[PDB]
Formats: sequence, structure tokens, C-alpha cells
Amino acid sequence: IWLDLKDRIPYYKSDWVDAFNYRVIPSTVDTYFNNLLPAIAFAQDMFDRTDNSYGVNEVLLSSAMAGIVFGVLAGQPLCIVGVTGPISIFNYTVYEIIKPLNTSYFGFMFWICLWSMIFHLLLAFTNVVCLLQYVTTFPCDIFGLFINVVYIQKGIQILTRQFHNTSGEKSVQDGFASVVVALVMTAFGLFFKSFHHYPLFTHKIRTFISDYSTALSVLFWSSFTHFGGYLNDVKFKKLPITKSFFPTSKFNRPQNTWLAYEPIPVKDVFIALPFGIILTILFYFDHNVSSLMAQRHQYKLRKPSSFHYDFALLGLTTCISGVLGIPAPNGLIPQAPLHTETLLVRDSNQNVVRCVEQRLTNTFQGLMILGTMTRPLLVCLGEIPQAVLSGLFFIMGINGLMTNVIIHRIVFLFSDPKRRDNNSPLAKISKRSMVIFLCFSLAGFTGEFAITNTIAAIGFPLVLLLSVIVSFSFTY
Amino acid sequence: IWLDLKDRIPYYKSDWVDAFNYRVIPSTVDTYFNNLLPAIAFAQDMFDRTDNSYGVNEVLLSSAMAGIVFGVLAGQPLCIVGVTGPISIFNYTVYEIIKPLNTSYFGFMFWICLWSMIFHLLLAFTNVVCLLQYVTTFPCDIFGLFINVVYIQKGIQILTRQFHNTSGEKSVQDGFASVVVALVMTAFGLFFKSFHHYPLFTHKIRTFISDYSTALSVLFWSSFTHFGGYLNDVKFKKLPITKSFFPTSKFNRPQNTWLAYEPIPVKDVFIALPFGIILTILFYFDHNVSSLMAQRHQYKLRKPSSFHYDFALLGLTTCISGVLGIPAPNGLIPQAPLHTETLLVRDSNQNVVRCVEQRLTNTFQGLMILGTMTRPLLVCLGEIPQAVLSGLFFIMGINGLMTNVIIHRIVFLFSDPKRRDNNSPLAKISKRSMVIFLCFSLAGFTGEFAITNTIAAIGFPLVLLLSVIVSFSFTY
Repeated sequence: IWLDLKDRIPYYKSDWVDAFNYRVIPSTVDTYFNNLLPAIAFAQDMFDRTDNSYGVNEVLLSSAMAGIVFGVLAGQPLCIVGVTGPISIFNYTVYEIIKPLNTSYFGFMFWICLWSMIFHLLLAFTNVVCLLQYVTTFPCDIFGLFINVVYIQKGIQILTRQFHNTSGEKSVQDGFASVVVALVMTAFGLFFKSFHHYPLFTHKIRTFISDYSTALSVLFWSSFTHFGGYLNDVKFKKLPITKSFFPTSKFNRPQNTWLAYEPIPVKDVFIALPFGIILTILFYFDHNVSSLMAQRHQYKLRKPSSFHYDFALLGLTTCISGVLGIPAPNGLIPQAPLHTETLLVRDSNQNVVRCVEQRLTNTFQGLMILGTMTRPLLVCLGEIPQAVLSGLFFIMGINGLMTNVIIHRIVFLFSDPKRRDNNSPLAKISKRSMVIFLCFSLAGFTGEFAITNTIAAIGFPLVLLLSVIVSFSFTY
Repeated sequence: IWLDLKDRIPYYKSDWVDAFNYRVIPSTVDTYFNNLLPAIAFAQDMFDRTDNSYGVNEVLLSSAMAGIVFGVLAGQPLCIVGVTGPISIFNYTVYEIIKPLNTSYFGFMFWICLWSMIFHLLLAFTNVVCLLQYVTTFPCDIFGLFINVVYIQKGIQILTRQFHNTSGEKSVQDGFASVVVALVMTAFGLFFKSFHHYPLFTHKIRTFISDYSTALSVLFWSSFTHFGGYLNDVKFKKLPITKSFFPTSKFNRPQNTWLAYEPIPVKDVFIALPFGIILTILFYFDHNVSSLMAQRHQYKLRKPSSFHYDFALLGLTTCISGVLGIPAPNGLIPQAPLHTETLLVRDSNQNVVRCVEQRLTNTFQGLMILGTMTRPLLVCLGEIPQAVLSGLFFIMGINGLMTNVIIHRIVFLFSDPKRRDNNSPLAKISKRSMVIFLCFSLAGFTGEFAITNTIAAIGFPLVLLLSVIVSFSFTY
């Protein structure tokens, strides 16, 4: 483990070298907000969700420091942690189960984190890490599909929610307008993205333009709201959130600790004990899975970088997330990846060529005042209308349906054998066999919506794991 | 003249059979729709404009008898003739201008038509028609562009129009939803098209489908609109009405095709004349341009039909339409290729089967009773939103950016050489200069565009004619 550090740590130094180009800069930029909004997005629900329970802030922060700290020891700089709708789900639980068993929220928060963690230490030594291995074609892409799906459904909800409080008949007076916006926005974005995946235009030109898609967009629409509309001329949405903080404490101190334990009733002392765990594993996983897809060798990577480390580190950090009291930062699922597409040559034509690896964007991404300070920043953030982001869910959303290769693999079915692209033979050759495969994939695909119902969807990976690993069984 | 006859009559004979085929089936249907909207489109403005005068029916009939009658003598019948905002515009002139000049709109009308004919007879023999011909690549595409432009604008305008009757300035009172749908549709439509220019499933698969965009859609969406939406529960907005025949001069009165006001000064009779001239020309023009473009020796045909007669004939018809007190079918445009797209075969193939051709669609277009008498059309008329059509304005619109080769030739800036190549050299090669050409061209679009804003705006094709002709140089 230690060893591991030793390998990587020089590279830390290198991140600096790594810094010097254009791409660094967007990379840093687009994402911040990019997270944040989604982040927001769960948040929004989350907070409400907890019948309201001092929520957002936690995140805002959660993410911000987490980005920084995560920077400081450093794990994968090519991966970045923050939040999820699913951590949120845990949280829904977390308050929820606690409420009838009203208790030391504080004890709990702490608690959960701690137990997992301890274990985590140990775990860090464990070659759970095997699990990872498993990759070549089955888990991951799929994995990403789970994610996607949830993302989108939520996105919708968010809109729809946004429609709902207000009315539902003629004038109009509603979310419909809104509805439009988010969408409208969506179309364009897609375009913005598009030469890059399926080309058409001038290399650089395309590059300059396509890369800040996210920023651009948020802005792009947003400015209609900033400088009025042929629409945005009535009640519209943006952000609720506080002008301060709350004590992230239940003690008297100025400045505080790491390891600990506090003074009160017993039962309650024990039984936080599950809940973290399940969380933990999840994280682990998450982190892992994600990492894998990114890390991958289509994504040609074993180029000077960290398989484990980031895990050990992570758990602690997560643990820590529990410690001040603040949300679980989670692996920034596509997001990191997409960066990774960023941090590469494809300019070229579309061609993967040299990695681009570094701490710095990510560190910045973690760190930066933006993903930090927000209270005067509020003006932008507040200026962010809720709708834009809803739209964002969408732009964000189509993306990465751009990588369910399975789909792709599917896709080939529709189109011509006098069409072909790349590794179409993988399938082409096991043509029939392909079809079946999809099903497998599909199995999860139903399986999870349905699952969510019997216990939150969140459980799936486990199952997924359970699944995926066995799936050698096709393969034949 | 005889000669003219001399082709067509032999050919005439064939036609029914020629008509009898399976692409046909698709063809026949879309076209109706294809009419209906513009028919609408103009209608709405116009009618209102004439604070009621040529109602739905006026068009409906106009078209309906026209499709068939025009169908019967036909000098092409591949083609489609119907109404335009510009006729209307003339009509508008006539409405206002007539009002303090007091002879009944209708009474006045009687002379107008006459002139057209006569002059037209003379014309039928003429080769002012000669002029067009000269055209080899430049105008026409532009010509159609003129149409496009308005078309789109209008669409929007309608949209907004819809917003407009009930109060508001730019805030806005809309079916936001209206906006949504139409658009939404539009995006889709685009999809509905897309494999056909630019593939992604099977020849055949497309071949039943992509083509059937219009109809499919119109219908397809409209019922959602009638029942359904992501939710929907708002006042939705459909389409205007009469159970009988409509009024003609400012009226309450219907005078379903009548002419009983024959007894006032000569004088009154006299001044219809301008309106005819320009009109005729216009029509002529319409015919021409469209026809050429359509006829396209490039899109493979100098094969057997006749303009000279038809033109007369048509014109006459229009002249007659006036007894009826009905608007005039003129050559419809965007549809016009598109039929040809029906009657395309490069994409359940890749080249051609020079089409066979059909009376039927066109005839049908006249004929189908709905698209003819209202009283059963009623349902249809009642059922669809203006908005759907607006969406239609749009899908229909995007199309037909598309043989503005020049546009393509624009594209060429954006597109990259190491990708550029199909027939690109006709353009490609005098690359830089190309632009210029185009610049002009667009410039004309513009010049005119700007001009259009000045009324009688209509003069533009002539101008088009000018432009293009003088451009004899350009090319060099």
C-alpha cells in the first residue's frame, strides 16, 4: 500500500508540468458547475426530502472541502469525488429511519462513518481489489447505464416538480414554458458536442467551441433570463440556499479533530452500525467501477497512475465526510471520464493519442473558490435559474448514451452490413450471440427499476457485482 | 401550341397506369397534409386580414377543385399548385385599396381575372417563358429560398400569432406547450427525415418510414395533443370554421361562387388590371421557377410534359376561380421536390429509377372530399392544432435548406477538406471565390429581404430574374 504511494507521489510533483495547455483550462472550468448543479440537483430534492433538514449547504461545502482535501493527499487525480442521488437515498434513509427512533443525529453521523471506516482501514489492505479485475467487456458499461438512467429520470422529476406547484390549465402559467427552456437548451448542446463525436467541422474551431459546452450553455440560455425574454418575463426559478453556515459541531471548541467518539445513551450508541457499512461498500464500489471505466485500456491507461490508493484514501475521506458532518462525495461519474476524453488527443482527427494526466485541473476543480465560496457567488449561482440546470440535466443527460457501447453494439443491428465501424466484428462475428447478450444487459436494465421498488435501486451494483462476475457464463 | 399538345397527349394516355405503383401510396397521402397547412397558413392571416373574406373554404375549395381540375388538364401533374401569402398580399392590396375605392372586393375581382387570362392566352403562345431557361444552376435554388424564408418566418409568426389574440406583448400568453409541441415535433420530424439523407437503419426500413414524416406526424402528434402530453390539461388551440360555404366580399353573405354584380362604371372595371399583371407574372414566375427546379435536368429529367399550355390553362383557371370568388393555386414549392422525394429512389436504392409518375396524388389532393368539402373535413378541421402545423411549418422548413447548394457551399467553409469531396469540386475548386459567389447570392437574398419589408415586396422574383440574369458574368 505504502509502496504504492511511493510510486505515485513523484508524479504528484509532475502534475504541474502537466498543466500547460488549453484543455486544462476548460477542464477545470466546465466541471465545477457541472457537478454542482447535479449536485444541486440531488440536493434539492434531498434537502426537501428530509422534510428539510439543514441539507444543501452540507453539500456545498461537502463538495468544496472534499474537493480540496481529496486534492491534498491525492487519490486519483484523474478521478474526482463528489456526490450522488444515491448517497442522497442513503440519507433519505438516514433521516428517515432515525426519525422514529429520534436520536443523536450527531452520534449517528459520526457513527456511521466511523464504523465503516475502521473496517475500511483494514479493507485497504484487502484485495477486494480483485473485484475490479473482472473487467473486460461486461460490468462497466452497463454500470454507466445504471447511472445514466437514474440521472435522467431524476432530471425529469426535477422539471416536473418545477412545473407542478403552479397551475395546470390555459394562458399559460407554468413549467411548460420552463419545460421548454430546459429542453431547448438541450437540443443545442447536443449539437455542440457533436462534431467531436461524429465529426463534421474544423479542428480547432470545433475544439474551442465544443469544449466549454457546459458553461456555454448554462450561460447561453441563462442570458435570456439575464437580459429578459420573449419568455422569461414572469416567475422563474433558480436557488434557495442560506447566507451562512450552521455549527458543523456539537461540542464547544474553536478548532477540532480526527479520531474520536462522544458522551450519551447506549442503544442508540450501537445501532448506527449497519448503515454506514452499506454505504461504504457502495462507495468503494463506486469509486472503483467508475474508475475502471475510465481507467481502461481503451482508454489506454496504466500510464503512470494509481489503482488502489485512491481507494484507501477515499474511504477515509468518506469517513471524514461523516466527521464534520457533511455529505458523501462520491465518484464523479461520467464526469471525470468525460474529462478524460478531454485530456487527450482526439483533436487529431478523433484520435486517441497522448494521455493527458495531471493533478492540477482536478485539484483546482476540487479546490477552487468556486467549489468553495459561493456566498457572494450566489449572485451567479442564484442567477442560475433552476430551469437552466434542469435543462442541464438533459444536456448532461444525452451524453454518455454515447458510450453504451452495448447500445452501440446493439446499434449495429439496425444499420447496414454495408455499414461497419471498428470493432463491429466483435459482435458481427457473434451475431446472434450478440442479441442474446443484450438481454443480459437488459436483465439488469429492467431489473433495476423494478428493484428500486423493493428496496432502493442503489443496491444494484452489489447485485451487479454478483451478476457481473458470474457472467463468464455466457461468454463462451 | 400543337406541339405542346403533341407531347403531352401521348403521354396523357399513359398516366393512369403510370400512376398505378407502390411509392405512390405514400405520395398521395403526405401531400394532402402538405397542402393543408400552408393553406392554413396563409389562410389564417389572410382571412383575418380581410376581416373575413377568403375563408378556409375559399382556399379549401380553391385547392380542391384546383387539384382535380388542374389535375385534369395538367402540364405537369407531378407538381402541386396552391395558394400563397403573396397572392394574398395582392388580395390585401386589394382589400385595403378596394375599400375606399368601394367596388365590392368581389365585384372588382371580376375584372382582374379576366386580364390574366387574356394576356395569358397571348402568353401561352409567348416565350417570355424563354427566359427562364437560361437557368442552369443559380437562381432557382435561391428562389425557393425566398419561399423558405417567409415560410419559416411565418411559422414563427403564427406561433406567436397564436399567442397574440388573447392579451400580452412579449411576456407571453401562450400555450407554452404550444411552443413545445410544435417544436418538439419539429425535432422529431427532423429525425423522421434523417436516415433518408443521412442513414442509420435499412433502406427498406427507411423506405417505409422516413418519408412518411409529414403525415405521420401530423396525425401522430395531433392526437397526443388532443389527448396527452408529458401531462397536458390546458386550453389547446385548433382550427377555424363554417358548416357551409363561406362569405366573399365583405359579407355575412355567402355567395358560393356567384357573379351577379354586373352593372357599374367601366372605370370600376378598369382598374383591376395591374393587379392582374403582376399577378400573372407572378404566377408565371412561380411556375417557372419552381418548375425548373423541380424539373431539374440534374434531377434527372427533360422527359415528357408542357409548360406552355399549362401555364395558360392554369392561369385561366385562376381566372375562373374568381367567379367562384375563390383564391388561386400557384405552384407549390417545398412539397414539390419532396414529392419527388417520394418519387425518389436513391434510397431504397442509391440512384434512380426515373420515376414513373402520378396524377393520383394530385388529383386526390384536389379530390378527397375532406380536402374539398368541409362538412366531413370538419372533424379534421376541428381536431388539429394550429400549433401542430406550426411544428410542421418547421419540419417542413428545415428541408430545403438543402439544395441551396450554396449553403452547402457555405458548409464547405466549416467542413474540412479532408472530409470534403462528394460533388464538392463543382464548388470546391474555386474555393475562395466560391464564397463570393455565394455571397452575392445570399446577398441577393438579403437585398431582397430588406427590400421585402417594403411592400409590393412581391416584385422580388422579378428582381430575381434580374439578378440571376445579370449574373451572367459572375461565374466567370
